[PDB]
Amino acid sequence: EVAAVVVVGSCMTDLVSLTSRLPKTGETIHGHKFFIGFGGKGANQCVQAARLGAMTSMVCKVGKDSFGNDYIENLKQNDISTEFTYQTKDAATGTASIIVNNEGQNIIVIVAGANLLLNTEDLRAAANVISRAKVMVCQLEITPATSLEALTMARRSGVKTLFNPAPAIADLDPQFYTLSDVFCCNESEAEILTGLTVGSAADAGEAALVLLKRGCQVVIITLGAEGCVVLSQTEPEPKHIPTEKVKAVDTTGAGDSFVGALAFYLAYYPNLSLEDMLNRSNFIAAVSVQAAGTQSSYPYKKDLPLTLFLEHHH
Amino acid sequence: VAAVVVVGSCMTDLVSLTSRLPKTGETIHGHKFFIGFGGKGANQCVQAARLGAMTSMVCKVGKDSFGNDYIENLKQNDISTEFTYQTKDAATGTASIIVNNEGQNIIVIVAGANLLLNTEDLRAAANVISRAKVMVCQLEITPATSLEALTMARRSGVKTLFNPAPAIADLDPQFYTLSDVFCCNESEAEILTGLTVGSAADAGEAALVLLKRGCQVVIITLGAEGCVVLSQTEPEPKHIPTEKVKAVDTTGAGDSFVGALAFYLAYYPNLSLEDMLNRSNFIAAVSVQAAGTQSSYPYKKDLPLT
Ligand SMILES: Nc1ncnc2c1ncn2[C@@H]1O[C@H](COP(=O)(O)OP(N)(=O)O)[C@@H](O)[C@H]1O
Ligand SMILES: Nc1ncnc2c1ncn2[C@@H]1O[C@H](COP(=O)(O)OP(N)(=O)O)[C@@H](O)[C@H]1O
Ligand code: NA
Ligand code: NA
Ligand code: NA
Ligand code: NA
Repeated sequence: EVAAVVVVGSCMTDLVSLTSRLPKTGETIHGHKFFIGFGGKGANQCVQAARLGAMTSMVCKVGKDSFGNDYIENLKQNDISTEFTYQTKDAATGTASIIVNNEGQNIIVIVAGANLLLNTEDLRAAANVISRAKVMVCQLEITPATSLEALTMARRSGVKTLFNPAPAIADLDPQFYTLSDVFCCNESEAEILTGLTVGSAADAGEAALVLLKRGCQVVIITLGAEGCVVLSQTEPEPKHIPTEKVKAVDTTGAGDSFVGALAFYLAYYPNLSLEDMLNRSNFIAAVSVQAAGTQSSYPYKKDLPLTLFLEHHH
Repeated sequence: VAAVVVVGSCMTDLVSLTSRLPKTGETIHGHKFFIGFGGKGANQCVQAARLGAMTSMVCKVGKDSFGNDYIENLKQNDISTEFTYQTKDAATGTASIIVNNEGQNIIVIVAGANLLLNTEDLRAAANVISRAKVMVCQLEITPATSLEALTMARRSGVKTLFNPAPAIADLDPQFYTLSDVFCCNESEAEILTGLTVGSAADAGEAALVLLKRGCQVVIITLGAEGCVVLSQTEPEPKHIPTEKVKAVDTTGAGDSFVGALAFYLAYYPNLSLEDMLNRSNFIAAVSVQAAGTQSSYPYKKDLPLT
């Protein structure tokens, strides 16, 4: 009956306008389509996990506005607990305004808004839900100090920590590394965090080694169509996990699918090998890249192969 | 009974403030976001309503959050929504704006549901239109629809107030002959006439070209310089200046002016035109003294009794 995956992080409303050319300074242009979507890394990861069958709770803060009420309703529609989804008069729900041209190039303006007002007192009220969970998931779209306190609470209670340093900041508090049981980022994030170039999968292996030695138990670097790379303290040699080639329609939010799937497996299938979790997580994320719309492309359990939810005797 | 009927656009304004504007491929973080209720049609309707006009807004929005919220905004300003349609086929119109610290911006408009307001939708409103005093249109909906709205008003003896905004270079000349009052700004007059409009004397000359295309009355708004007016009976340009004020935010001031004018045409038909425009200048100038477009439009109770 209790939540097994707890996500502390961000909800954002995505506001997207499609145009033929991007506008220059001082220009007014007309686009040909507008749409809304439910976004934010925290809520994206939570939604994927829930749709796989996880019992989830989303700890976040939105506005006391239309976007916020709508966000709450979106979480409820996906069977996510909103017990610790706070609303505040003091800021608008977080927004991501995105303008896209015909070649796929874009301009993006994020206003984090209510997400920055999720504070330490707000977490403390959730201590019980956090201590009874199997996994706690965080990112860097809320106040860093809040994510860091979340990771600390989870650790104190023996709860597994899954940390996604996204978007990445150059001079990240090293406590994030030592509080991370599983540290998962993409290629360009690994460039920012380590100062290294990441073109190939071999390069990603070297970057991942630097992050491992800063104190992470497990490091995973996602690589788009190349799948992912994993290292651990017990197995520090890079292990490249490729994925079956697919016609990518839209890769937006695929990383959040991957991480949400990974949370699902860490929580409900703790005995699987790590290599196995990542295969399944690749597969699920790859289903998401085959459809448009971020959260609306994340697959439900009922639409997936049944073997993704089986395990043999160990 | 409604005395002012507006056939036109409702848009949701989505505004993000940043320190610098973003280049191609950039993700940047702004420091504030806000929502506002916009669209020229609704803006003009709202100013007229706040002055005490009984108004009806004929428009189309989406069957979405933004649309429901728009309907509620109109109701909150005592506007009839009898002919505010909602459609599944498109989203409520949007204007996405990104503004830096120096006030420079990038804007992306998606007209959305506004372009689906058609001729059948207007036909149902024929009764409300024929019992009105004034009909107001702009160019943010399908031009053919505005043009039919003007034609219905004319047929029923209803006064037509047309605001060709944003302006198109090759405007159907039927718009000129169906306009009892034709009102635009400086840069719009440049587009419609091909002439330069730096001064108030230039505006007078541009206004004369528009008059000779068949308008009864031509008014050209001029920001801090007020406005210029000509008519078929008095074709010499008359410059109406306005008191200097510390402008906080001029966004939507043209829509305040036009809504005020609709109010006066409908409820004070005996005032001289010069008088209407003085009052309309004053009301619009109150609006420039505050931020927020519609929220800066003054109510009657907050205005001098005259
Ligand atoms: N083209 C593609 N084909 C198959 N799988 C893909 C893919 N692009 C992304 N993926 C999957 O999604 C994961 C995350 O990709 P990533 O590029 O890091 O996230 P993002 N920046 O696209 O939101 C990969 O590890 C992989 O499992
Ligand atoms: N700075 C200002 N001071 C006083 N009145 C002002 C003003 N800027 C605009 N106005 C008034 O509002 C009207 C519309 O200005 P205009 O510049 O055409 O509207 P807009 N394009 O800013 O929305 C003018 O006719 C004038 O009455
Ligand atoms: Na990611
Ligand atoms: Na997708
Ligand atoms: Na205007
Ligand atoms: Na204003």
